[PDB]
Amino acid sequence: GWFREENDQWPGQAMSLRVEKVLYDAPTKFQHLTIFESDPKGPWGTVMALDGCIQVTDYDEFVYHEVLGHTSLCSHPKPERVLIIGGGDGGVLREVLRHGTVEHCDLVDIDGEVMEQSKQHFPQISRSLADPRATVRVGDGLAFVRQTPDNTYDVVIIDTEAFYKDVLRILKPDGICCNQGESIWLDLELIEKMSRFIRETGFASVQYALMHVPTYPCGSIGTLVCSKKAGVDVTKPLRPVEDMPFAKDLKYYDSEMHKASFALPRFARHINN
Amino acid sequence: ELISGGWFREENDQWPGQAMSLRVEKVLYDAPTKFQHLTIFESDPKGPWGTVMALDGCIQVTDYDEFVYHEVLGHTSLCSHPKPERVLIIGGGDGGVLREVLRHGTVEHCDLVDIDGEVMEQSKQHFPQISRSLADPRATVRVGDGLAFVRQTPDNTYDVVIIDTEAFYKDVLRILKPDGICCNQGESIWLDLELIEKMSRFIRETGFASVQYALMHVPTYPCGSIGTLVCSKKAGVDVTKPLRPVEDMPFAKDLKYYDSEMHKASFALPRFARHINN
Ligand SMILES: C[S@@H](CCCN)C[C@H]1O[C@@H](n2cnc3c(N)ncnc32)[C@H](O)[C@@H]1O
Ligand SMILES: C[S@@H](CCCN)C[C@H]1O[C@@H](n2cnc3c(N)ncnc32)[C@H](O)[C@@H]1O
Ligand SMILES: O=C(CCS)Nc1ccccc1
Ligand SMILES: O=C(CCS)Nc1ccccc1
Repeated sequence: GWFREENDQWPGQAMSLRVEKVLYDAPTKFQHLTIFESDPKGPWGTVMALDGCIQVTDYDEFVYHEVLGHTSLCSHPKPERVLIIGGGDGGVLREVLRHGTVEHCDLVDIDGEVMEQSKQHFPQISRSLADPRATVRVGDGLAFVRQTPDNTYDVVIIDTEAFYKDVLRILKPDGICCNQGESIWLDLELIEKMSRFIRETGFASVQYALMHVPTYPCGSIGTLVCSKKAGVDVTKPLRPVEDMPFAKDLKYYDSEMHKASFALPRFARHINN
Repeated sequence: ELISGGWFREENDQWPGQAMSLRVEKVLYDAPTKFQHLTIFESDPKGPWGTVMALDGCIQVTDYDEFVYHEVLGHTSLCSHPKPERVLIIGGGDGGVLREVLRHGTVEHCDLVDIDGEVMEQSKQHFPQISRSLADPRATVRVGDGLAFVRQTPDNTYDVVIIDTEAFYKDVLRILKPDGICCNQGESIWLDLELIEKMSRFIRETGFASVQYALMHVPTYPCGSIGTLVCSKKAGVDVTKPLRPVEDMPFAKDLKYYDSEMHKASFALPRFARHINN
C-alpha cells in the first residue's frame, strides 16, 4: 500500500510513498510513530513519520542534521557543552559529536519510543545515542530547561515565553541557539513572528538559514540561528569547518553553503533585514 | 479526460514508489497538441497554487512559484552579460522568461521560438501574468523547432541564449557573439546529478569557456529544486558574481526571488554536488 501525507492548512494536495514493509506503527504516550521501509527501487530507504508528518528518511537526513549541528557550533568560539531538545533519532547529536571541542552533550526528548525505534531501525542515525560524551534523557524539554541553572550551555539546538526566556537564561554569554524553523513557503508569518519574539525575549540577534530537504513539504526548511551575545554575525562562519578534521565527511554542509543559507528569496528576505 | 473535483496524480516510471497529487477545482484545458499532452486547471481555491500547467503529465508552471524559475533564468544570464541587446529564448512558450528579459532596458530585441503554439495560446488565456510579454513588440514570437531555428541562424547573432525546454550545443555556441551567455533549464542535483555532470563537461568540450550550475528553490518541482547551467562563450568570465547587479536597474524591487545575494548563493552547492562547479 501507500503512506499518504497531507495537510488541512494546505488542503488540495498530497504526497505519497509506497510502503514495502511496515516496521512500526503505534501510538506512543505523546504522538503517532510510524516507521516503514519504502520502495527498494527508490532512494528513500527507511522512513519515520510523526503524527503522519515525515521527519526522517535515510536519503536526506544528512541535510537537516548537518545544518543544525554545524551552522550553530561553527558560529560559536569554542563550544564545549551542548543541549539538544528533542532530536531523539540522534541525527543532530551524531553531528554535534564530530566536534572535538565538545566535552559533553545532553539530549532531551519527550518521547522514549522515538529513540528506541531509532536504535532499532536507523542504526546510522542512532549510533550516537550511546556515545560516552552524551547523556540521553526521556522528558519534556520545557521542564528540563526550567530546571536547568543559568549559564550552563554554550549551544542549544532545538530539533522538534518562559521557554524561549529559559533558553536564553541557560546559555553562557556567547551562547548560540538554533531550532527547527519552519518553511518560508508555508510558515513565513510564523517565522517572522518567532524571529521577533525571540529577539524581544532578549537574544541579541536572530538570523534565518534556509536549506534544501527533498522529503519535506515544499522541498526546504530552515533554522533560526540566534546569538545571546551582541555584535555576532552568525551568517559568516566564526570558526570554519574546513579547519576541523571531519570536514570532508560531510555530505551537505560547508562554509560556502553556510553563507549561502542566509541569502533568502526577495519575498522572504525581510526575515533577515 | 480530467474532470473538476477529481485529482491530478503524477508519478514517474524512473523513480517508482513516490506519487504527488493535486485536487482539480476546474479544468481549463485537457487535450493532445501535435507535440504533447497539455493540461491546465485551477487547483484548490483554498490552497496557494492557483492555475497549473502540465505537459505530458509533468507540472511545469503554477501561478504560485512561477516567478522563481523565470526570474532566475532571465536575470542570472542577463546580469552576467555586459550589454545584452539581442536575446533568443528557446521553449518558454508561456511567456515567463520573456517577461523577465524585457524588464531589462538594454534588451533591444528578443526572439522566442517554442515548438508548440498551443502552449502559447493557452498561456494567453489562462496565465495572463505570465504571458503578457508575448504580445510585446520588442519580442518576436515564432512557432518552430528550436533545433531547426538555431541551425538556420547565422554566426554571432545573439548576446544571450536561454533554453527553457551535440549539433545543437555547437550551433548554440556558433550563434552567440564572442561575449555570449547561454543558460538552460538544468535538471535536479537530487534526481540527475550524473546528467548534470555530463552536460556540463560536454558543453565545455563543445567549446564554451566556462559553465557553472545555479540551484533555485522551486516547491512545485520534483524534490523542490532545479538548476540552470550558466555558460560563458568567452574565457576569464565569472558568472557567479553579477557582472551588472540588478540593484542598479529600475526594476530590482519588482522581483520576488532574484537579487544579487540570491545570485551569488545559487552557485554554492551541497558538498555531494559541488564537484559540478569546483
Ligand atoms: C524526530 S525529531 C525531528 C526529525 C529531525 N531530526 C522531533 C523530536 O522532538 C520531540 N519533541 C516534541 N516535543 C518535545 C518536547 N516538548 N520536549 C522534548 N522533545 C520534544 C519529539 O518527540 C521528536 O522526537
Ligand atoms: C512550458 S516551458 C517549461 C516551464 C518553464 N517556464 C517548456 C516548453 O519547451 C517547449 N519545447 C519543447 N521542445 C522544444 C523544442 N525542440 N523547440 C522549442 N521549444 C520546445 C515546449 O513546447 C514547452 O512549452
Ligand atoms: O507545493 C507542493 C508541496 C509543498 S509546497 N506540492 C506541489 C504543488 C504543485 C505541484 C507539485 C507539487
Ligand atoms: O521525495 C519525494 C519526491 C521527490 S524528491 N517525495 C515524497 C516525500 C515524502 C512523502 C511523499 C513523497
